[PDB]
Amino acid sequence: SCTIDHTIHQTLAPVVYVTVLVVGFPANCLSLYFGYLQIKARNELGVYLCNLTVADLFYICSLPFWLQYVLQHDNWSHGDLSCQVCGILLYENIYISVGFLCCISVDRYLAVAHPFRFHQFRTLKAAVGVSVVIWAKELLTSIYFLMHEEVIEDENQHRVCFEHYPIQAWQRAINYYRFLVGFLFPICLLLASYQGILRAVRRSHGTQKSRKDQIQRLVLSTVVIFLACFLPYHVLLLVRSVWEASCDFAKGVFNAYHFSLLLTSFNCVADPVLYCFVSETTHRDL
Repeated sequence: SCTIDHTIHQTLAPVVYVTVLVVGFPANCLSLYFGYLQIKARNELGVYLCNLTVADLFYICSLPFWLQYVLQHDNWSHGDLSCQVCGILLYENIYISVGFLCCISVDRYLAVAHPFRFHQFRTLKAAVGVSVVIWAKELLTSIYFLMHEEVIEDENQHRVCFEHYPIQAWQRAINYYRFLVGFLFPICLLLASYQGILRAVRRSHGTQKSRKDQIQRLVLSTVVIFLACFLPYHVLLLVRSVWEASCDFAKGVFNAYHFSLLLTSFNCVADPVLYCFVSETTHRDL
């Protein structure tokens, strides 16, 4: 019983959604082709790049339904399902991407800091196994989110998709576990791997002065863009979940939470650029 206004939800959303779709479909297709090229020539990263690109495409394919939801005034026309599907691909499909980012970070760390050891952990079979485990986590979370019937009507008859304003009791625990597992473990792993890589490259001898300053720029760029994409969403998520429940409070930070959610969609554009384009190998096949 708290019609929240959503002027912003209907103003900045379409531009972002259309720009993301247009920029990120061909980019991800080309990244998939590059991943094929890598996986052909016995490289362990190719599995991770291909899986990350597939996850990005799965996210991207869900925007058109959300785009039609935004175009229309508060209405969700297609069916009584696919809101429990596109909801998954919009809210809980952003973590397969972070899982594969952490996999790439650990692979790089074991490749550049301990090059003489752990030969059996950098083979194709291990990559397939870990990929299957991550996708099985996706499938178990996906068999979750369906025991709960999540569509409600508005005072002015509309259909909201995957959000309940006075946060429900069953969603607070999901928010807490989501924050911890998805943004305190992956960030620590990323930082603790990239510090090791930077130390190893600065202790080297054969790399000229120029290239160590380059690798540094790439690593800091990757970490910073990841933080700018994800951190505000999780901070506002905690802010809402812990001590921001009363309906008046709820009406207050609707902007903040949806702006953070809108911003977290740039991963699909950032990932192919930072992992498939800024590389001499990618420039040698174009």
